[PDB]
Amino acid sequence: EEAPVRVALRVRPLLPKELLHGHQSCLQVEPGLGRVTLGRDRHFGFHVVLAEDAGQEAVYQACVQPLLEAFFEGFNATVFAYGQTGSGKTYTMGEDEQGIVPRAMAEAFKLIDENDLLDCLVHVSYLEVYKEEFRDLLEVGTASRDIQLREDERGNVVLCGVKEVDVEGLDEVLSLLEMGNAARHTHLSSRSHTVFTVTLEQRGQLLVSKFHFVDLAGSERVQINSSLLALGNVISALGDPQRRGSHIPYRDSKITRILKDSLGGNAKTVMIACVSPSSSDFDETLNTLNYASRAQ
Ligand SMILES: Nc1ncnc2c1ncn2[C@@H]1O[C@H](COP(=O)(O)OP(=O)(O)O)[C@@H](O)[C@H]1O
Ligand SMILES: [Mg+2]
Repeated sequence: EEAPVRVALRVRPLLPKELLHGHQSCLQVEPGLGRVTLGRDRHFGFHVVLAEDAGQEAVYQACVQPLLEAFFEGFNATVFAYGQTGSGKTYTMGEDEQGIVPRAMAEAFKLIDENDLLDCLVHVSYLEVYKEEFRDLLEVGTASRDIQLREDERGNVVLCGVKEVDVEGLDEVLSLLEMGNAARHTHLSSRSHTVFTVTLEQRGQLLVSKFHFVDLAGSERVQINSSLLALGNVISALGDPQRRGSHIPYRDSKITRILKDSLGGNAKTVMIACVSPSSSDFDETLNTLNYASRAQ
């Protein structure tokens, strides 16, 4: 009933603008060996390695589709995109160029239709976290002070003050995403995190599970003073045989608290670490490769 955080690396193509500025690829990517080489000498393996020619459907199948199955069994699941601004986190998460969220939701509604013995309800929330304050992207608006994050006796995360919207189909999900994304604007989204949470309630007793799709703030850098370092500390602890049997340090950030029942342990979690191949990005790409390695 227990599982490790799975780490995928997704390397995007060199963009036309990077090529026109004279940059070249610094990455040799070997997807069928599960590894990459940075520069001459730096080798990194990961559970999944996706090269520049892996399309969106391939990413979804490799990384995500197995989570959707656990979610329907009553497990909590989280997929989060990590990496520097410009590396492809939003393109990947998608919230045939569509990303993970629409693919996962299309499949979820088909599964609901297939399991005809169950009476299922799906509802969604969409939240932004910026400087440890929440904004509810689905609400006409809500004071940050009025949103609170709590935990029940059974260890379940409980949101207070957050709008939950029942959804019966992909079209309704897409409309809510469109609305929330427009509301986000009116502080630079590369600097904030977003969490789209899908809750599935199934009855023959009630079985409730959560699937979080997380597009993180940019990882670029100028102990544990940032939400990304808090997340790193949590996933490092989960991946370390000496630390993983002890208390996992979720309390240090709202991003790890909101995911506390969804991150490692009895839940299923995938981190997609996105990297630019550009030589101009070498240092931040190394940072990302090292961060992702700490989770394994
Ligand atoms: N796998 C990919 N294939 C092609 N283009 C991509 C890929 N990933 C990202 N891009 C492009 O790169 C740019 C940066 O992607 P974006 O998703 O905004 O990054 P981030 O959210 O990490 O800042 C966008 O113009 C996007 O369309
Ligand atoms: Mg983005």
